[PDB]
Amino acid sequence: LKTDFDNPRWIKRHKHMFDFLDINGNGKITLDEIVSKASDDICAKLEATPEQTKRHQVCVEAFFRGCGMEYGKEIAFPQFLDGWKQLATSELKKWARNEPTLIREWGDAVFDIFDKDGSGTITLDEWKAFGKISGISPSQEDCEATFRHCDLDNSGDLDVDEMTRQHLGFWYTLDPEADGLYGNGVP
Ligand SMILES: O=C(Cc1ccc(O)cc1)Nc1ncc(-c2ccc(O)cc2)nc1Cc1ccccc1
Ligand SMILES: [Ca+2]
Ligand SMILES: [Ca+2]
Ligand SMILES: [Ca+2]
Repeated sequence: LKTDFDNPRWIKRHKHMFDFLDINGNGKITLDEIVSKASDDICAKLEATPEQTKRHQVCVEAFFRGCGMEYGKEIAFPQFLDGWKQLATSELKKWARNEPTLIREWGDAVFDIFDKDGSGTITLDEWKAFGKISGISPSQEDCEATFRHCDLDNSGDLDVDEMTRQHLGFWYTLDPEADGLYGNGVP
């Protein structure tokens, strides 16, 4: 539950994502661009149903409003990153006490989409879909390794807690055990 906001790697990690989501390349991000790239495009790649897609959009809107984003508001990287620092810090207090968080809520919405065979758990077969998120579809070996990093109790399947912990580790805390989650194309 400790952050590493001054690590050049955490800064670069978010700059990479900011640049990617910045559809028109102008160095300013809007909630509009974020919803298009982080919600519409992602749900399409995952073959989410309309209901799952709309739920995911609600979670993305809430999450990024938590970072200071809004429709029509162009925000530069330093302000965007400060939004992330503030949200991570406030959410980590809640996470520590099993209280509701925007990041877990987003995790819930994505988990439902990955959990296709309808089971409440994600198995290795289903985890393949995670590779569709980033631009580099993982090797089979890397798919297994990222699954292993998530599967903390080695049960052979993931629950929402396990997936969310890795997502939070990647984006909030720069958790070394979450490194590699998205492959080498996402630093
Ligand atoms: O990674 C996901 C999907 C997800 C998986 C697990 C989970 O618990 C919650 C969500 N979404 C996501 N989660 C986070 C961010 C993200 C992270 C940092 C940032 O500055 C902006 C967006 N973006 C995205 C979309 C995306 C697009 C392209 C490549 C990777 C991811
Ligand atoms: Ca832009
Ligand atoms: Ca399942
Ligand atoms: Ca498990």
